[PDB]
Amino acid sequence: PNFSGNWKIIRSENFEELLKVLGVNVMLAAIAVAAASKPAVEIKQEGDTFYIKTSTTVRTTEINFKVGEEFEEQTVDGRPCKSLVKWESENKMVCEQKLLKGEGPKTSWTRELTNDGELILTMTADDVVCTRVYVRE
Amino acid sequence: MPNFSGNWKIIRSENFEELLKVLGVNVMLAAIAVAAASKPAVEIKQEGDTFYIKTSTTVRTTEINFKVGEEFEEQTVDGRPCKSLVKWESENKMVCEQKLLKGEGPKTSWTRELTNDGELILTMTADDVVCTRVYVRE
Amino acid sequence: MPNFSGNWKIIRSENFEELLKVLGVNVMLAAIAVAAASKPAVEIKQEGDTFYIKTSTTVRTTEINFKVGEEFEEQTVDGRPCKSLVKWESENKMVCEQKLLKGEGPKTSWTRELTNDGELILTMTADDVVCTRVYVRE
Amino acid sequence: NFSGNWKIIRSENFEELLKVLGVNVMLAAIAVAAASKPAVEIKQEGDTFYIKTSTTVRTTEINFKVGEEFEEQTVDGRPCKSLVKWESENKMVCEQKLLKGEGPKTSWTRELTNDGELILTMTADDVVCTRVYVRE
Ligand code: NA
Ligand code: NA
Ligand code: NA
Ligand code: NA
Repeated sequence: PNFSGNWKIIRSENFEELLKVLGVNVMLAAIAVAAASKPAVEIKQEGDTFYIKTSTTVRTTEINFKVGEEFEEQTVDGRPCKSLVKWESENKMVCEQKLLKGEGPKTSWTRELTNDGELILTMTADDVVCTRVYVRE
Repeated sequence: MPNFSGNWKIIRSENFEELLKVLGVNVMLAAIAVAAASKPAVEIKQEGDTFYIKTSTTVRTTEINFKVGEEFEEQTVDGRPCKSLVKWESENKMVCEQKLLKGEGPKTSWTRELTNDGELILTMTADDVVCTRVYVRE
Repeated sequence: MPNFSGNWKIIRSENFEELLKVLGVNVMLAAIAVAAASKPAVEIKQEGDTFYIKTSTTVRTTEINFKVGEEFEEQTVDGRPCKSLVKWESENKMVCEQKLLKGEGPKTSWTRELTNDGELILTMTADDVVCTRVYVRE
Repeated sequence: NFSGNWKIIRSENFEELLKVLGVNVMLAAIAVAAASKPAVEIKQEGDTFYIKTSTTVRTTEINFKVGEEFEEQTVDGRPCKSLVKWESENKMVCEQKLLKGEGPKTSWTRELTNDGELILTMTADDVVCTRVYVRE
């Protein structure tokens, strides 16, 4: 007998530890919120300081930042990043993100208040854009 | 007549997140992130038949509490709400039968045993299939 | 009496993949990899009421076929096996009702429409909630 | 002013973003590796191997010769170059190098035991998962 055969599994040991090292848990958690949940958003703007609370069935996310001051958040796929928001125009902010660890597409986001009373969030990865459009409750 | 034949390229995809949320895909993904993809650490406080279990992972800390012999609500490993009832099988082993609050699925259960060697054994069952987790005290 | 109290550290986790398979978690993850997380390209061949639809993504190429007015088996958008029946709503629009082969869930359906502007519109519904995808020819 | 309670009306093209991010690759790979019970067919012809891993969601086929670089995927679906060597008469070891990007150092081993078992190990940065098989 050599390796040739039809093999059936009797034991699978410690896969959760391997998935944890690979960051799969962080990706799953993040996509559960971002891709698979309908969000509701609460913003408190005090000058150029922002509180943004994103509520979903599975997670409530709160970020706090001041325009022009570096802060930490997660990318849309859950990776920790340093973020810096700047005004692009009077009604549009742009956030550049840098990964704390590893490599990946260049990610960013924008938030704009439109003339039609809408809030527009864009999220970019290497020039591919996702758009979310919100109206006041 | 209209001919759907072609090589089609996508220009827009709208509101998929709403569809996945009605389908419960968010709840399942979140639950699998914790159960399948995270190394857990477990804190138990037992006072007689009353249990507090805190399960810590990178992505979630879960706290449950129950009394042996009293129905309570928890979630299945895939995140479905269930009614649970724990009974002693023996002095050192508790068994939990689960019933879904909504819908149908595999029969699920769990057991927790404290061995004579001071190991904690969790089993989780779905129909014919059993998963085992073994823990030691820090 | 046995005391389960402690700070427990995991040493072994055995056979979780079996449990996830019985729970259908694999089928959900595979389906969401394609539907939620991939940009699709779609090839259609229509021969009267018979359709061949090939969906190409980074992770999978899928082929389905059906005949309008004949019950067939496919998967829901979240991967659950279903019985499907497509009917013409108009010359330009087909509508598909789905029924799960096992278990319960939101009522799912899809429609495919060819517009006068040469667009293909896919809608997917679950209970009150609609996702729309729009395609043009290459 | 951005202050308010905002309700979503449209979410557009998230699938395109997730595809750029490789989330599809990771989901597909874990559907097979973590969430499926595998069945494995091996054909060993000299030191040439065909390994077919069958699951509910995917059948995967690799072909390699011991000592010759080939391409496969890591456990989380990333394309890699692989090289298998004999560590011992009954145990092969495979080192992997990502084609693109950065990640944990990954490897796998396959062993035939004297008790008739097949043992697969898969490692990422010194964290090991083990699969044990017997002949059908
Ligand atoms: Na100002
Ligand atoms: Na486009
Ligand atoms: Na389509
Ligand atoms: Na989408």
